[PDB]
Parts: sequence; structure tokens; C-alpha cells
Amino acid sequence: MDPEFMSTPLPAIVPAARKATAAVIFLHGLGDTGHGWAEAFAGIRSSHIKYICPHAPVRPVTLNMNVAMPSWFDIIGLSPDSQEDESGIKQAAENIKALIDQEVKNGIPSNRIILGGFSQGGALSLYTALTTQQKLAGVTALSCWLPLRASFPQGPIGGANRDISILQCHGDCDPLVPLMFGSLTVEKLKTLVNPANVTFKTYEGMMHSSCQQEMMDVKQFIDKLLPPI
Ligand SMILES: [Br-]
Ligand SMILES: [Br-]
Ligand SMILES: [Br-]
Ligand SMILES: [Br-]
Ligand SMILES: [Br-]
Ligand SMILES: [Br-]
Ligand SMILES: [Br-]
Ligand SMILES: [Br-]
Ligand SMILES: [Br-]
Ligand SMILES: [Br-]
Ligand SMILES: [Br-]
Ligand SMILES: [Br-]
Ligand SMILES: [Br-]
Ligand SMILES: [Br-]
Ligand SMILES: [Br-]
Ligand SMILES: [Br-]
Ligand SMILES: [Br-]
Ligand SMILES: [Br-]
Ligand SMILES: [Br-]
Repeated sequence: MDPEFMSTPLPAIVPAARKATAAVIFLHGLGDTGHGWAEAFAGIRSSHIKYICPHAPVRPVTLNMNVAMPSWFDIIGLSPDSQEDESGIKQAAENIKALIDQEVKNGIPSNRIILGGFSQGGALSLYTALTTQQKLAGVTALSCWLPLRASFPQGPIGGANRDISILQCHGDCDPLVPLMFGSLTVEKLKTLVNPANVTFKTYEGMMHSSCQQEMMDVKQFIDKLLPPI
């Protein structure tokens, strides 16, 4: 994981109670933190899964009037039209692939790893899973979008994650990332990957955040795809 990406602390971690036979790598969004997500995932933790919430390098963010904060990549705007930080997204994807590889070198195979995240961290989880040849168990993409959408095929993507399971979650009251982004993303994902394994859930009254019912759907998705043994 490259130089900007090892400026941060080691990830916030929820350990497995038993020995860990699977992992969830969960990427936060602008503002929310690795720590905050680790406390959320503690509430749904499985005895054999380790939950890894890495920290993003601290860098000015254009959307936030150039204030320096943890950020996987720059965000310029959140309209469907907005220009995107292509090079930063690709760079961040290579670091996330490196992070998956660190779990693989520690004994947990990539097909026992779910990658997920919130807002630009969910966008990055989708981008990363659809562009890596590491086979992953699934993706949880919460209140987000598919970055660099026009760079993707108009049909199936093929390669290792062509049949990956994806749960995409969105709030119906999100004032930052419009529900339309979630919708247009699930549409695009049903052409990129096998649509049998793509599920879209929306939450009434949820804004740009998670909620308890969403965390229960995320738990059921993770647990079913990463069962014991
Ligand atoms: Br540390
Ligand atoms: Br562990
Ligand atoms: Br282990
Ligand atoms: Br937080
Ligand atoms: Br890291
Ligand atoms: Br952070
Ligand atoms: Br565009
Ligand atoms: Br974001
Ligand atoms: Br693009
Ligand atoms: Br399948
Ligand atoms: Br509201
Ligand atoms: Br609102
Ligand atoms: Br599924
Ligand atoms: Br669906
Ligand atoms: Br929340
Ligand atoms: Br709820
Ligand atoms: Br599901
Ligand atoms: Br197990
Ligand atoms: Br069980």
C-alpha cells in the first residue's frame, strides 16, 4: 500500500472471537470514520469474521472547500454530471487491492472476503471489486455510486468477479448522494455482473447515513456469504 496510504494508522478492527476464517473490509466515506464503522460492525459481528475498517489518507477535499480530511480520493461534486478524480480512484483501488492481498497473505482467501463501504468508500468498493482479478465473496455498497461509470462495458465485465453478490443500500431522504445514484448504479450493476446476485434495498426516512434495519440486512448478507467452516 503506497506512501500516502501508509501515512495512516493501522485499520480499526473488530476481531474474530473464534479464529478468523473470513473478513470484511469496510471503507468509510467523507466525514465518517473507520472507528465509527468498527463500532457499528461490532453490533453485528460474527465469531469467525474479522472486520477491517482502514483509514484514508488526509488530503484537501474539493467538495468541502478544500479542507484537509481523510479521503480515499477527491470529490468535486455529487451531481450525475460531476467531474471525477479518475487517477485518485485508480490509485485508491490499487491500495485496496493491496489491503486484500495482506489478508490473503495472512491465510484468509480472497473468496472469503467481502469488500464494502459507505458513500465514496462504497463507490470505491464497487470500483475495486469490478476491476480486480482477486475473486471476492461479495460487496456491500451503502449510499453510493459507481465511479467512472462511463469507463465500464455496456454489457458484462467478465473476469474473476463476474458472478459476485452485491447488496446496494440507499436512503430515500439522502440530501448528499441522491437516491437516483443508487438506482442508476444498481441498473448498471445488473448489466455488468450476473443480475441474479444483485440486490437493492432502500430505507424510508434514512438520510446520508446507515440505520438499524440496514445494518441487519448487511449482517444477513455478510453472514450468508461467509458461513462457518
Ligand atoms: Br496503529
Ligand atoms: Br482476528
Ligand atoms: Br486467520
Ligand atoms: Br463516524
Ligand atoms: Br491500511
Ligand atoms: Br479515518
Ligand atoms: Br459523467
Ligand atoms: Br463521500
Ligand atoms: Br469515466
Ligand atoms: Br451465480
Ligand atoms: Br430530511
Ligand atoms: Br434531507
Ligand atoms: Br446474493
Ligand atoms: Br433487487
Ligand atoms: Br449511521
Ligand atoms: Br431502522
Ligand atoms: Br440480500
Ligand atoms: Br469457521
Ligand atoms: Br450457523
